[PDB]
Amino acid sequence: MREWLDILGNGLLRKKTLVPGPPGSSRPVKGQVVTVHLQTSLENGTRVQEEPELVFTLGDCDVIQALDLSVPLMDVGETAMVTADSKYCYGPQGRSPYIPPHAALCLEVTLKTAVDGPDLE
Repeated sequence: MREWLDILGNGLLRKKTLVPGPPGSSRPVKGQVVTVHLQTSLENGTRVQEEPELVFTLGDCDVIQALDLSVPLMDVGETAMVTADSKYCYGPQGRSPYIPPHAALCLEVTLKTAVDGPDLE
């Protein structure tokens, strides 16, 4: 009822947060090794490239514009459908021939673990 939960302004990054993140396990501040399950599906079809383990630094030149902007406001244990614009996401400069030029494709961001630097030698 009445559109999706939007971070940018008019549309573009439309992250509808379905499961929030339960009390105790809550959103991380900017400087943590944060881990997501990101499965990519098409605008008019189904799963294009299903990649379940993406570990990365919070607020860093690594992930797409659709992830990095909504990444400081992600409560620990979410399941949230990100309908991202083609210039913000992988589309023309992206991951071809699987992910196409143009078309705003959906990608579900499910937060697994927010860990502050995991040291293992």
